[PDB]
Amino acid sequence: MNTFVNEFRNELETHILPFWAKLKDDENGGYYGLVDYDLHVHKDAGKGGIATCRQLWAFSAAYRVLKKEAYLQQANHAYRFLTEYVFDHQYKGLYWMVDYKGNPSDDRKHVYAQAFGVYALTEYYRVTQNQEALDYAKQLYKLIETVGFNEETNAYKEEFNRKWEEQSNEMLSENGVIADITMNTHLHVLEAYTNLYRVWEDEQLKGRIANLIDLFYEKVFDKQSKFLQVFFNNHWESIIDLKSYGHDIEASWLIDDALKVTGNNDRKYTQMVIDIAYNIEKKGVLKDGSLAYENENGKIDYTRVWWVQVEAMVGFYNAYEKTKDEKFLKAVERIWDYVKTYMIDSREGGEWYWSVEADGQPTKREIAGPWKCPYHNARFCLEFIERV
Repeated sequence: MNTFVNEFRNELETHILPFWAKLKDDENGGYYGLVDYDLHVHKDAGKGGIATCRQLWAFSAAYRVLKKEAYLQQANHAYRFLTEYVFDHQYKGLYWMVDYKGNPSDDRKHVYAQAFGVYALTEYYRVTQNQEALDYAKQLYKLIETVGFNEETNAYKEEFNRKWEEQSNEMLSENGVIADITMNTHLHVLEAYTNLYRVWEDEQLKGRIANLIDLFYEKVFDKQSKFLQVFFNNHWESIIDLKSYGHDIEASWLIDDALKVTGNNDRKYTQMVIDIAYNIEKKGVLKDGSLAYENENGKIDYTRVWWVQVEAMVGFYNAYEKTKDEKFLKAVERIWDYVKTYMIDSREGGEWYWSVEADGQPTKREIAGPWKCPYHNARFCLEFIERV
């Protein structure tokens, strides 16, 4: 197991983090906004608010665990861009997108983005004790708890305009009939708040975590199928037949972290964590050991998506810790083999591919951009390092 973890640490320190460091944008701040499949760096691309949070989180956590000062320097650079340009100093909260010079380009205010801000700012606080960073985190928490929370439905909200006026609060069109409530937003609020409580042990916050856990247990989690549901109406009724294998296994270990940080030993929640992990081991893993992406209606998308694989490795290893069931260890080993064989790019200039098709070929999608950054894959390496 030390063998496997040395391979993850090597991947992290010699491939992943150097690639992201090569995107440091000294002139304009933060990190260049796009690297396409063919490894062109678009220095003038838009810079995501969430991407910037994730960059800050990844470098801060890398520094916490591995303690190399270069990682702190990267974290500082991310912090500056986040607080100087991505934060809206007039109407407050994080922009969805800025242009390459940090001017607002998509000035919508999404609860999901505010959550990622809390998560990243608290992680930076863990390694700096920068009081400003923690205050910023508390401001975003305040927004999410007030304007970003629906008292009536017991649910966090979705999308606002710049001035915090509730918009088409959904998962952008596509739905056809739009969602009022999403699992995804609730997950990342829980993730963020877990990290906040590590740094600020507030009793009210504790209660907000317990509330999220109970929403997961009662509303999100199907106690028959053992899957999470994804999209809901305002009555917390699921509105689409969709299973997202990666979200489930991620949620398994993130909820567990929320349990651990707050001392919540309620047995139904522990059992939920375990049952999800068994469910995804049985239903999500393909015959090559990789994980499928989604099952919509009857139809499985067999694309191997990068973040799904690493969340499965973490969630399965957590499950192994709780069950001592070798099935989970075996699952972790086989995902890792798949990942080294098909998902980690061996091009000079490369990192990880976004996804791999069923034929084994890389999907021709960007390597870095608003929706692909170092958080998932760095976090995976760091979780194993710290757990072992």
